[PDB]
Amino acid sequence: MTEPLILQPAKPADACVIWLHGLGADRYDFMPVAEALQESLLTTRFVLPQAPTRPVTINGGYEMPSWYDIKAMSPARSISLEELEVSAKMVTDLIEAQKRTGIDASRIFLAGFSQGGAVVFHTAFINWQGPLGGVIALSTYAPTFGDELELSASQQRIPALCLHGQYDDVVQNAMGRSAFEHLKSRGVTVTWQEYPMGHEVLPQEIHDIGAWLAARLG
Amino acid sequence: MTEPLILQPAKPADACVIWLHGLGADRYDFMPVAEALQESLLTTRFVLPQAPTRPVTINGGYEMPSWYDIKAMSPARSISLEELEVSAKMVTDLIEAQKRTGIDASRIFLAGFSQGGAVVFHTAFINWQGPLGGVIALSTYAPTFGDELELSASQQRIPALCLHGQYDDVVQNAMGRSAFEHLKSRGVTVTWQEYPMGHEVLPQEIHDIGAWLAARLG
Repeated sequence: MTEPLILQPAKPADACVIWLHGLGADRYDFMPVAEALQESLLTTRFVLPQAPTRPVTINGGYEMPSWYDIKAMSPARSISLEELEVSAKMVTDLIEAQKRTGIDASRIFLAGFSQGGAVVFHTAFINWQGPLGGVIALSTYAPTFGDELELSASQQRIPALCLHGQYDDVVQNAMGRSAFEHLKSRGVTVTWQEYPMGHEVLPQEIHDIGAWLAARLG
Repeated sequence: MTEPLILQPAKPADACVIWLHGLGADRYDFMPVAEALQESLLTTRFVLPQAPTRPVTINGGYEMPSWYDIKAMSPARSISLEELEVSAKMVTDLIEAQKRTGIDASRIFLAGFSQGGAVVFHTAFINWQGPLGGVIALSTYAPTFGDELELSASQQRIPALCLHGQYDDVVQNAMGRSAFEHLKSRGVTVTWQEYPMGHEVLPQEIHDIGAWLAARLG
């Protein structure tokens, strides 16, 4: 277990964002975004966990930072659900450990790009029972959502910001959109943003995220 | 061993465009495009072969039309040089049958989308040592172009048109660009056109292709 990166804000922390990378990245991959975001969120800590290094099946059993195994790309987007649940669990433990440092749970946010965003949806809307600040889900989807999903009263109260590129060929706009609807249909306060891009992050995307968090902190 | 789709032109054919589809698709994939172009190229025949049905490893051994095996994606890609060469070998066969039909090698063009393009690159610039009209590469790259790449006098004389999407997340824009650059350094007349799009084909791009061809046969 590689330890999460923790990036001190400018003033003392009274808020946190836990931010998970996608397949093959590491804890550094979203440092530049975190730091950019900390130019205006003055009291928000950014925690950047790293996924366990494990065989990835579409990559030939190549061992890399992975939240869960992907086994085929198509047709079936088939994944390891057990591993996914072990990660959702590790993230839950991260939320608890941030609370112990004195950050209030209404001011902890979970964020996730691609593979990472799949784990954030499961942790928030399947596992978590407390207050939470927000889910930000970048170029992602929720392979463990479906028509049987029911939210507790507490889970409905977690707002969610959902972002995607129009031209994503690895997680289709449609999948990103399905996860959003799933919660929209069910009462969750949830925003959708699309940008003209692929499976990546834009500056304007970061700006928007910065605006939504600050609105949630204020 | 499924047979090609041959669309015959409005006038006696004196040219030929062999178009190979992408992974998982069939010989009907580009039939609409070929028909669009024929309304412009009035003497130009389109023969659309189909990739044989094989296991694809990265798709879980799911059997689907496939020009060669993709065994991994990242960080080192892995494919089947063997099946690539029997696909290459079978394009060259579609060519010397068009020749026998009574078409001249100088107005036979090869065209490829994605996995098809990597097969057309290998046949034009590695196997074929004769006259050829030209290669059209769409959203693709050249797994078999490396530093040791060396063209012959006749291969250098084949023109190419390389087209790609800015936000392609399946075959990185850079992978398509690198094929263009290996061909350019080696004396080949290549043209590169980029589009605001993912892994797909646009109307403009299909308009750009028809124009290119009308110049090649003009």
